[PDB]
Formats: sequence, C-alpha cells, structure tokens
Amino acid sequence: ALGLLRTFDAGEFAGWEKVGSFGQVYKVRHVHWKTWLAIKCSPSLHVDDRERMELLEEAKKMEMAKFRYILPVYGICQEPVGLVMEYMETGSLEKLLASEPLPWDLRFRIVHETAVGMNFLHCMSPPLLHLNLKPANILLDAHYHVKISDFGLAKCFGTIAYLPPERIREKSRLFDTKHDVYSFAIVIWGVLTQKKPFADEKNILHIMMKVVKGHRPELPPICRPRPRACASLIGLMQRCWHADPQVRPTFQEITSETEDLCE
Ligand SMILES: Nc1nc(N)c2nc(-c3cccc(O)c3)c(-c3cccc(O)c3)nc2n1
Ligand SMILES: [Cl-]
Repeated sequence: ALGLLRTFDAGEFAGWEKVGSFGQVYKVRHVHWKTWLAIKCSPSLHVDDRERMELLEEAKKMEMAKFRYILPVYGICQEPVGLVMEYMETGSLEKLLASEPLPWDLRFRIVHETAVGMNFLHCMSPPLLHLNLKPANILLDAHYHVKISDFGLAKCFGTIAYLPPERIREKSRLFDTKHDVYSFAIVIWGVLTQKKPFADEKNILHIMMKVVKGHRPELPPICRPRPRACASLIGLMQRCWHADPQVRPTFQEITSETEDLCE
C-alpha cells in the first residue's frame, strides 16, 4: 500500500495557491510532470512522530480504496510535512452549493456518485468507515464528477450536524457503517436545499439534545422541476437519518435507489 507511494521534495512543486482552510491545502504544480496537484500541510509548526505516522495511515487508507469516486493519493511530502493528492478543479461541494442554483440532474448525480463511492468503501474486506463525510470532503472535478476525500478520521466545529444521535447518546460507542449512512443523509439535505444544516440556530447543545429525541433538519418542499424524484430522495434521506440505526438502509440499498433517480 505505502510502497507504490512516493516521497516529494518541495523543490519539485511550484506556484503554491491556498484553496482550503484542519490544515491548509495548496494547488501546486509539479514541474517535471507538467501537471497540477493538491497538497495538505499540517497546521502545527513542529510535526511530531504521531503526525508523520498518522498522515501515512491516511495515505495508506486512500491508496487501499483506489476507485473512480475516491480521490487518488500520490504520496507524502517531507520538506513541509503533507499529503500529495490529485487536484480537483471544481473543488468542494460546499463551495458549489454556495456558488449558485444547481440543476436537478446534477444534484441527483452528485448524490448518486457520492453513494457509489461510499458503497465501495463499505464493500471492502473489512469495511472502511469514513466517519467524516460532509460537503467539504466531497470534491468535484472539472466536469462535475465526485471524488470522496479526507480519510483523516477513517477506521479499520460546525460539524455537530453530521454526528449521529446514537453517538450523542452513548459515550465511546463502537463505530459502524450506519454512522456514514447518517452523515450521508445530512449531505442529501445539503444538496436538496443548498444550505448548511442548522445554519440559523441559536445554540448547538439545544439542537443536539432535540436530535437525540427526533429533531432533524427541516424538510425541504417538493421542487417544481423534478417533483417525483425529489419526493423519492427526501424519502430516502429520512430513512437514512432514522434514530434507530438498524432501520437505516445499507449503501447497497442506497446506491440501488439513487441510480433510479438518474434514469
Ligand atoms: N481543489 C481541492 N483539491 C483537493 N485535492 C482538496 N483536498 C482536500 C483534502 C484535505 C484533507 C485531506 C484530504 O484527503 C483532502 C480539501 C479539503 C477537504 C476538507 C476540508 C478542507 O478544508 C479542504 N480540498 C481540496 N480542494
Ligand atoms: Cl421527476
């Protein structure tokens, strides 16, 4: 896994441009390869042996999940300590949802492509859990196709919204596939609304308390352009955010339904 990865000297890169932030992300130009890449440097000034090894586990987990809808990783840079990744021109879904009103055919495809990627992770032996899925992680290429990113919290802030209610109920609960299914439901909410969940609210703790009983983000209305598929996606979202995690569908089932929304 970590053998096909490379080590990058900072001399190999050029024209650094900040893009995200967590740790800052930079669009760099590999000079000898004549192509662009992304690199994520650590926030700290000193990088201890936990960081260096943690970054390596993130890279290994990315290479293991080589797939169409997963972000490719090339190696780890040493000069500044950071992860050398594929550059996605269109950037994050978060930025795209803020940017402008999106057509529904796209929205449904972004949802489906994300779902296919997540399904792939869960299909591994053993399953790879993402445990961090949010529109900031969901990255889009020049032609608006998804690649899932940020395996920093994977397993073999304003982010309370993506946290499952069972995680608030029980201190130190065992992580599962149904964690990702919940977060994915909140992503769907983001696509249907182009809003951030609980954006306007007074306080975190009140909403996090109400979530443990049943209070989820307010349902969007049925859209005019694609009212049949919208209603269907909304349905799926609701099943994906159920309080009882055994009621939530598997990504095998989810992909099966999101595919029909693209037909
Ligand atoms: N254009 C572009 N290209 C990228 N390759 C890119 N990569 C990331 C990223 C960050 C950490 C880990 C990781 O596996 C990917 C982010 C990123 C993800 C989450 C939060 C954040 O601040 C930045 N944004 C990006 N944007
Ligand atoms: Cl429709």
